[PDB]
Amino acid sequence: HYPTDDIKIKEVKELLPPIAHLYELPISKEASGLVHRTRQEISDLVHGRDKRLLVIIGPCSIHDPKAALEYAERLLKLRKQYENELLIVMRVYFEKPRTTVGWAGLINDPHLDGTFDINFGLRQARSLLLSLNNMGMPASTEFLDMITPQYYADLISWGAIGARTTESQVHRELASGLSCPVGFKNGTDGNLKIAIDAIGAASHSHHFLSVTKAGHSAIVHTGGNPDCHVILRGGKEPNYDAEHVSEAAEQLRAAGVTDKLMIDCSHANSRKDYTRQMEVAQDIAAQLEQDGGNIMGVMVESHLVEGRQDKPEVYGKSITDACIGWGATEELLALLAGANKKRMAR
Amino acid sequence: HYPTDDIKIKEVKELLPPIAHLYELPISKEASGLVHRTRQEISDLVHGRDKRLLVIIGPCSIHDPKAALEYAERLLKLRKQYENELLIVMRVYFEKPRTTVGWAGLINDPHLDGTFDINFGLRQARSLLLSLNNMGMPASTEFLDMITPQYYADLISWGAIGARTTESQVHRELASGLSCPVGFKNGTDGNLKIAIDAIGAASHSHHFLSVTKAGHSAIVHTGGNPDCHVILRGGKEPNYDAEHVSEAAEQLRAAGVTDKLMIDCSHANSRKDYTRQMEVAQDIAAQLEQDGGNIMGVMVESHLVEGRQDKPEVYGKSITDACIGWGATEELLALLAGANKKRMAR
Amino acid sequence: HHYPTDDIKIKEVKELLPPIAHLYELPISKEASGLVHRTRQEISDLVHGRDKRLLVIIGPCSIHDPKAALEYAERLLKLRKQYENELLIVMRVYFEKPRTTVGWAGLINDPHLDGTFDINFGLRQARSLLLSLNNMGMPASTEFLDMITPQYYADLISWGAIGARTTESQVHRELASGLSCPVGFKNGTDGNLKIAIDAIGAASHSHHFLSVTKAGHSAIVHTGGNPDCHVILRGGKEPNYDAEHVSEAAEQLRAAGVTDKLMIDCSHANSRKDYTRQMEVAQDIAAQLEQDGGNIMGVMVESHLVEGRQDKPEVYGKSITDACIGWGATEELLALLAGANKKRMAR
Amino acid sequence: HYPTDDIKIKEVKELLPPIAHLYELPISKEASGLVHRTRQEISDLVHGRDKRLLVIIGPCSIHDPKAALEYAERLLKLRKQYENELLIVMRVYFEKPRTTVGWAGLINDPHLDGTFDINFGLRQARSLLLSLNNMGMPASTEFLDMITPQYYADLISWGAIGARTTESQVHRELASGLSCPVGFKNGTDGNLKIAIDAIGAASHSHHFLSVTKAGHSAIVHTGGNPDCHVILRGGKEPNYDAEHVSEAAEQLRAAGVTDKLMIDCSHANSRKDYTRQMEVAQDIAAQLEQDGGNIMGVMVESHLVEGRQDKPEVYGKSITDACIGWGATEELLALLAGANKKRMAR
Ligand SMILES: N[C@@H](Cc1ccccc1)C(=O)O
Ligand SMILES: N[C@@H](Cc1ccccc1)C(=O)O
Ligand SMILES: N[C@@H](Cc1ccccc1)C(=O)O
Ligand SMILES: N[C@@H](Cc1ccccc1)C(=O)O
Ligand SMILES: [Cl-]
Ligand SMILES: [Cl-]
Ligand SMILES: [Cl-]
Ligand SMILES: [Mn+2]
Ligand SMILES: [Mn+2]
Ligand SMILES: [Mn+2]
Ligand SMILES: [Mn+2]
Repeated sequence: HYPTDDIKIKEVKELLPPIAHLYELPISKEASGLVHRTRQEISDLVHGRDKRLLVIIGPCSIHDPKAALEYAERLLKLRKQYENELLIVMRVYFEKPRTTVGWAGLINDPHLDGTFDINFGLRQARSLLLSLNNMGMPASTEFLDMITPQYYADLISWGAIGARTTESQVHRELASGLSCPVGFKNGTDGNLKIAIDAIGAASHSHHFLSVTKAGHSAIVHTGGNPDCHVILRGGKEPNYDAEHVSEAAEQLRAAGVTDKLMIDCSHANSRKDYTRQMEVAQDIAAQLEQDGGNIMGVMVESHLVEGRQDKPEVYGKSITDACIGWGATEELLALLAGANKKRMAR
Repeated sequence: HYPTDDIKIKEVKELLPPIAHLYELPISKEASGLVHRTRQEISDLVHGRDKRLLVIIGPCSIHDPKAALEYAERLLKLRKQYENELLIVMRVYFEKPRTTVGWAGLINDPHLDGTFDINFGLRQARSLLLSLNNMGMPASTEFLDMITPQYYADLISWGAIGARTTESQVHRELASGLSCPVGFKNGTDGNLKIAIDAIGAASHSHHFLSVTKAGHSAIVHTGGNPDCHVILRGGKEPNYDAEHVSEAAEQLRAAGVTDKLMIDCSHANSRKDYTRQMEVAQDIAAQLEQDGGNIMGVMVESHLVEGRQDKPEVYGKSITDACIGWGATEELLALLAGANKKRMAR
Repeated sequence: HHYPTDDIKIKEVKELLPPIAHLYELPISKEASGLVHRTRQEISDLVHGRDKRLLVIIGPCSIHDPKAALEYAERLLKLRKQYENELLIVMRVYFEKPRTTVGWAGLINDPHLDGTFDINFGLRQARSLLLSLNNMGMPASTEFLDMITPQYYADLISWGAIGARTTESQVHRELASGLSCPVGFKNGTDGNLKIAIDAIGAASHSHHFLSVTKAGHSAIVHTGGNPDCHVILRGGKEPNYDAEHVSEAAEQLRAAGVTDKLMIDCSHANSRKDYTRQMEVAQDIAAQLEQDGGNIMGVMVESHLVEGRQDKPEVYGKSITDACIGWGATEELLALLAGANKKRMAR
Repeated sequence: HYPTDDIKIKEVKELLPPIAHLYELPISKEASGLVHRTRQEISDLVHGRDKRLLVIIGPCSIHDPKAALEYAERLLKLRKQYENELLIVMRVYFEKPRTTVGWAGLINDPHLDGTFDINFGLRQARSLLLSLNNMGMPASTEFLDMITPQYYADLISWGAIGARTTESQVHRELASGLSCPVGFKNGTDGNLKIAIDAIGAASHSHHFLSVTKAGHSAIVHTGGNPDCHVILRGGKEPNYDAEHVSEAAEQLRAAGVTDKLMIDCSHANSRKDYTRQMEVAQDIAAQLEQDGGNIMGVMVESHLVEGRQDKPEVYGKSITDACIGWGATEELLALLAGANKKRMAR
């Protein structure tokens, strides 16, 4: 009898089911209110019912809950100060996808040492998200697979599907059943069609495989997600300017989906240079002042301390993509608030 | 207390676990032998140790197990006839990914009527795959998600990751733990870099989330898959010709991965016209006759009857992509066997 | 230096297929469902004195061969019909007999009779037999020895037992309080009736106990109570089947405020462990029914195709646990009881 | 279709699996050492290698973890003081079995209000047991079913099977795979044969049904438990005296099993008068001074405050069987330590 099963598998270990984490860390009344309200506020921006600017802002990746919470406390002050112009939500992404081998993020490898203590990672991720919502700071994340959402999607006010997965049938099927609004990034080399197609597909009912809250293999039947939109993040060339926004809007209208979109100030739009995020933001600010009718949001990579480092040595500094520091964040947010204040006069 | 969980979910239904199907349909001694041997024979092609041509050939999708088994019976005679020149493996794909709403395939919706009887669909797919191996025909399939392989990957001799998922981090993590060799298709518009990158990534150990054979949420730690290769399937223009093969081989060598590749005669290489598959095969044959050192395999969409139909009215005729019929299949295989006989004799 | 403290004396823990895997392959039919539902109600009617037919739980000590069980049931079915106005005949379908010294663990635990313990196959085979019996028109009965097996096949059971060794057990009484079927509690090994009277009372109330869901996951079960429990007299140090003993049991049952209708086992300790004495017990019960017998609602008999017992399964239709009466004796015993109860019912 | 399934069931609710509790409350290195060594120490008493007296002492039932921990802190001082004569282990029983309807114990109904919050119950039981072991106090309990051991038996140094279940085949099968030594109580009316038979059965390998640590329906194959003994707890008349011990010992030797036994001072030996436990203990002390070679242990129902109460009003006072209070406990342990010192000196 020749072996055919699990030939290239080192180990398959049981995980605690979602319901174990939900039992220890139930969503509170106040967190559930914030999540509910923020999802609705964001849908209003997606569909042009309100003209505040969504701002998804925070670290490239979370590697230290302490720093994240300090960041959120500073950010909360500005979320409140600018609440008539901006809808500020913290970027709480646990991993950056990789081609070359490297750190698998705070959920998969919380101890930053290759031990892959995923039960601890998921618990810590849920704990941080609950703490954020409890302090008044809504959270956003990218969903990389079809199982992690069951552990903490209830605490997420906006979700992303990344460039590497926007075209994936199963990730679009996932998006169609996510409780939050969902942004789809354009493709790595700039392809907008995959994102426009994703919004259309995610609006419909689908089935996909995942687990129950009790941790058992399941088929999920979704209702469709009416609150999806594109995220422009460059690729071919940066696509943040008025010309590119106009062309994307045209193509969105041709497909019969929302022509309100988000612009990422970082990644391929900054050309991996954190010092250009302000320049992109300045360009968007000028669009918002002149007209900017198709913009509903921006994304910004921001941390306590600017730049990046290979090892987690400096407190509050990214170990993935380089981020603007806190002082520059204050400036960038003041810029956008002032420009959108003007746009809202119309 | 505001609701925040499963807001856009119609139903979450626990499935029978893999162990239930494996009890009803254990892999036989004969089927285990065939799978084990075929996986090794393919590894030998991927790594240039044998110069037979792998031929992945069969329906675009399986919608009728009766027709599939009939097809396999005919194909088996040619698998045997050409065993010194070609390694013939049946294409056994249960679904074609969609953008616009349509049939979800024989696993998800086996009754072709929107009932989504997935417990029946998984049973039936396993049964067909066991029957195929038991008759002496190895099987191949595309893995669209991270859970289905637990139900039947033990019966699969060669696996594919399609154009829409080659770039996906989690689908590369999956491939790194698949027991079979894996082909990665180039991107929808022709992007080969994603597939080259994929082979590299898939050769390493990774972690991803799935279920145990008992159906429980799990973390999977893989060993890496040394037997991955790219599949040329066209883009904006076809990419089957010697010039494209030569450049792909140089890029594969530049990345330090295998420079032996597979060419799809169908999909974008046929410009979506089943009558052009033979012309692609004729070009491949000329390449093999002249040199063709970088070719290890071909893919062909073939069925009992040529063409396609919207409803399953005609027996043995595709309801997804149009396929060549049985007579043409005999001719195309004869063509490839003859050309490769000459390549092998050098 | 973590010292080991978990599973120190465990050779292996293996996953079982969940109940729902067996239910998927072998769903209860519409016919079987009807028979189970009506037979349970018919038995309730006997327990509560609303009908004077005699329940007869009859068949092998233990099932070790499905073929012989189905042949047995075909023969018995003819008599179930013939005597339907006097007797309510249900086949005894017990897969195991409990042991103190090591021996065969029964057809569910060790279906292949060779210590391989292929329990997935054993449970499937048990469910298949029970479904086949109900489909042919023969209702089935069984003894429940643990709190998990009922999820696999209790839906096919018309009458359940809790044995002498478990009647006093808190958890087995909790189980009984949630079983869909009527339940008989055997008196204790040495004759103790009090534990069975107490069990009927306890089992009538709502309880909670641990088990598994149909999907096979650890679970707490909250029951509604079982109003259809009764005692089973099966002897002790002395047999307890005679009129004096039945009259005493009924006084104690009424004193406790629970049903004073009971079942009498013709086998085991009432037969003094001798299969050739079952008829004597049945003849004493016949005489009670003719004279009065108002407190008897049923009897239990160990019966097979072929009389006696054997130490290896060589003779087709012959017990490998307790010796049983053969088929010809089974015809005689049932004829005897039907005649006697016809007279009781006419009064 | 007539209904036949779960006719008389109000609800079936899935529990958190053992792995969830094990994650929150892993056994510590120190606790694992205490458990491991205490089990071996008790095995030594069972097999007559050591002549210390095992003392299983504590509340009839635990209804308040705070009182239990306070009790343990006081008892630990005496465990240490008398460690050369007595092996003191705390009685940590969560439930007393009932015939008439009443409180189902701290695991099944921790809130003492009929809410049956068993997930909270199991967590709290495990938490108390871990705390006890961590402070240096080993714990003992009675196992009433075949599932609860999966949640906390790793923390138990000695286990009991009670009078109502000693004869049960499945409870004997359970005992045959318990990691701790096990005492079997004589039957309600005094029957010793069921406990002698239980020791023999439990020494052998058995199979029984339960759940895996992940909570899945399982078959358990045991190795046999060589460390079982009887517990004399009275019958129609008490059975603690020299004459009864002598007779039980003769029957044990006749059966070929250990003739070292435990005597319960409470229950049907005190005839449910807590003030008689000291009288039983005095008789046992006299046996130990004179010969007492078959006695390996005693059991005593003891709490902070003597007596019992129907509602949990007074702190540290039983709501199940009446117990001796702390002062009487000090006296009883001093008495037994002195008497066994003389026994061991022979
Ligand atoms: N629980 C997710 C939806 C989901 C269900 C099941 C699997 C995966 C995702 C949400 O509320 O957004
Ligand atoms: N069982 C798969 C590998 C796998 C394990 C677990 C989850 C998914 C896939 C194979 O043998 O190829
Ligand atoms: N399913 C059983 C009741 C039961 C439920 C859960 C566990 C055990 C028993 C019946 O119908 O009789
Ligand atoms: N885990 C138990 C043994 C056991 C295993 C499985 C089920 C029940 C009990 C122990 O270590 O004592
Ligand atoms: Cl669920
Ligand atoms: Cl009880
Ligand atoms: Cl259930
Ligand atoms: Mn980034
Ligand atoms: Mn196709
Ligand atoms: Mn018997
Ligand atoms: Mn007590």
